[PDB]
Amino acid sequence: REVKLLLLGAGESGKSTIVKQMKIIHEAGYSEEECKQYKAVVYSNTIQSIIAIIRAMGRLKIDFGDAARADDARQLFVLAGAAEEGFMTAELAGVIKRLWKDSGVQACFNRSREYQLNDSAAYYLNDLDRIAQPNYIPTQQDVLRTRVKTTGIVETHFTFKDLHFKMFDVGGQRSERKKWIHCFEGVTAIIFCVALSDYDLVLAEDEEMNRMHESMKLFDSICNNKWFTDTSIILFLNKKDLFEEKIKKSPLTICYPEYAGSNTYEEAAAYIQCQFEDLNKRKDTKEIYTHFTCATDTKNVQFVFDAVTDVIIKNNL
Ligand SMILES: Nc1nc2c(ncn2[C@@H]2O[C@H](COP(=O)(O)OP(=O)(O)O)[C@@H](O)[C@H]2O)c(=O)[nH]1
Ligand code: ALF
Ligand SMILES: [Mg+2]
Repeated sequence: REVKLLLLGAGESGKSTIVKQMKIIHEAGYSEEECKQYKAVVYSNTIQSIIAIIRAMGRLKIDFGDAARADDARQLFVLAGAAEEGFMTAELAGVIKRLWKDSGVQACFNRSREYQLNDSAAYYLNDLDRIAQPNYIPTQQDVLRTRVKTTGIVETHFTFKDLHFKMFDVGGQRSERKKWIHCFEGVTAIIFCVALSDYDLVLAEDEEMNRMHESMKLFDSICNNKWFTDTSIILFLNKKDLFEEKIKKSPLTICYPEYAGSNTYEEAAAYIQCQFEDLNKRKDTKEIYTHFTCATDTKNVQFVFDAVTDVIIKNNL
């Protein structure tokens, strides 16, 4: 028997990562040939990241700690080109490593909410020595951490618990939402993704709009849509891992002014949950299956997705 799952959510919420986990958890994961295709994407992400932080250093006016880096920066752009073609010279590695360790670069890094930087920036930059070895091969984790904008409709297939799953993943930026209506026919369940750690960020598409707020508006829309009435609405409060660290230093009031709880994971998490479920207009007839997740964490996605299958099975079957 078949089952159609449609992954939805604003930009960079984690939809695609959940899709990669399906291959890792139900298929043997990514082969060598496949992990090598992602080698270029890992090198691209690393350069984009370090360059992106360097750019911000100019707009926020942040000097390198050791002017010595001024030349590493200049060399960064000279050698950068290779990374994009899937190669990482030993020289490039050193330049990126030195800039990354610079106090100036670091101060700008801790202020990333003030601009746009890839969540997986630190993950790679802190593993430069590994991803820079000759004949380097991306690991399951490296592949899960890759960032590639999803534009259009990606369709994935896999078999789990005797069911033949058909998973649909789409883009989430404002410009990509006009395409959502293409995956609406016969949806067994929707897995709506929300980046928990976006409470203090702003849409890349519109500086003035708070990311968490955009997400809420999208949830209110789908969830309350008459059309998806008999469609299991699964809510994934993703990026719980990043949220856990951010809630320690970044005030949740930025997003929810009337939040009188502490800067700890449990109170902050539960609050954001109630906010999203409160958008549900038919609280008695419609039900929302929620799960806190870490899309990059395979163990976590496996048990979470296991729990989701039972519900999908105990229902639409
Ligand atoms: N640390 C961390 N990174 C995540 C998580 N979920 C997604 N990411 C990363 O965030 C970036 C964007 O996510 P992606 O899966 O492309 O989401 P989509 O664009 O909304 O489908 C990717 O580089 C992911 O690896 C999570 O729970 N924790
Ligand atoms: F960044 Al997404 F699907 F919203 F690519
Ligand atoms: Mg996507």
